[PDB]
Amino acid sequence: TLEWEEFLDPYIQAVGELKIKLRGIRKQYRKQNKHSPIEFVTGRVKPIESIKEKMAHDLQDIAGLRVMVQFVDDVKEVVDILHKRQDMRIIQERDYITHRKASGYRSYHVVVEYTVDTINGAKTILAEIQIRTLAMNFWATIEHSLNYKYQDFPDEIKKRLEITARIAHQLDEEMGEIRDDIQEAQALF
Amino acid sequence: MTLEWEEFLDPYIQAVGELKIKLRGIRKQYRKQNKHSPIEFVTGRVKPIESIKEKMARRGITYATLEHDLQDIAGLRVMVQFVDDVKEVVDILHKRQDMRIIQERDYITHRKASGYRSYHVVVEYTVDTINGAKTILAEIQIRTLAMNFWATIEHSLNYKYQGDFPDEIKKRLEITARIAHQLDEEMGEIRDDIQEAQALFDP
Ligand SMILES: [Cl-]
Repeated sequence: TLEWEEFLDPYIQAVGELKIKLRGIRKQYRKQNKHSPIEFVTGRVKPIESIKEKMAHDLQDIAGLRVMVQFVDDVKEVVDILHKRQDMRIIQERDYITHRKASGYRSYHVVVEYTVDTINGAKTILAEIQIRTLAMNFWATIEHSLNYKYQDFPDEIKKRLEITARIAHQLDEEMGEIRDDIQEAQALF
Repeated sequence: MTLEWEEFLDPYIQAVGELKIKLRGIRKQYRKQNKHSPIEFVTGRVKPIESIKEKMARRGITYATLEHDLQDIAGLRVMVQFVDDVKEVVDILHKRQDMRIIQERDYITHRKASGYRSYHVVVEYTVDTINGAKTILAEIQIRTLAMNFWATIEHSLNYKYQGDFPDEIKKRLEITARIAHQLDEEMGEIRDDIQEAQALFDP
């Protein structure tokens, strides 16, 4: 409706601004000839339907951003950059990378207050920035679509999704190790 | 166009990019609320290095004070329908918490001798940068289309003639400055009627 359109305006504006802003971190690393910790960024406003069920703001993810990085070690590099930012205040961090969810989902969550300027004045909202690897984004994107297309998965499907997440993670670890073993195979001998 | 010039200008390129999008989002916000936007067009530029160097030579600015003394390395142009819309845009800027308005210059009320009309708002704007927050000066000018048409043309001619216009060109600059003011004054006379009509339907 129009009432929901009005309530979500500031979250829609914030996702827009934060996408541009987080994408510009990457451009800043490349322009100064350095590895960008950030590969790409996406975001959306929670669809009306998903919001409605989940309430008894402290609904943290109405505005959601997804920051993809190549390696697990890049995650902390991005969290530090977010700490140095003057346009947001970090309210909450959750390390679901070191400690995964039961489904297999892995991600680092940073919840921020973000203020948006409107013609009706400043509006401060919460936004959730999810940092994850390419491998975790591969898994989460597919898991998310299969879910949205289903409804709750049979147990056997849920297990198979868990297994593919487990292997996607071993892949991140191994790619982390290849990167290390390259630079080590130059740095120490 | 060196490495040190590139490192210096980046925050300004970044700031112009953000401010263009933010100024256009104002226009978009009005329209989303089914209101007509005072702002029609938004433009911006980072001053070219050789214009920066010129302005340093002519004002006595050194490299050390450059970021403090030169107000319009980042420059934005906001085009409005009516002279009386200028104050409405200025109001929206004062309301913003992402900038601090440090100086305003009213060359509409205090029109220059040449015929130049514009309104300048100089702001402090902070950009977030992988090397940390960086505060810059940006200059937002607010103009009608007729003010913009005359000014951009006078500026171009003035790059060539620097105050010394051929008699023919000056005569024309002066009549067009009068005609352009008159365009805005005549239209201003029925601004209330036009705006009332605009509130009825925005395509
Ligand atoms: Cl535009």
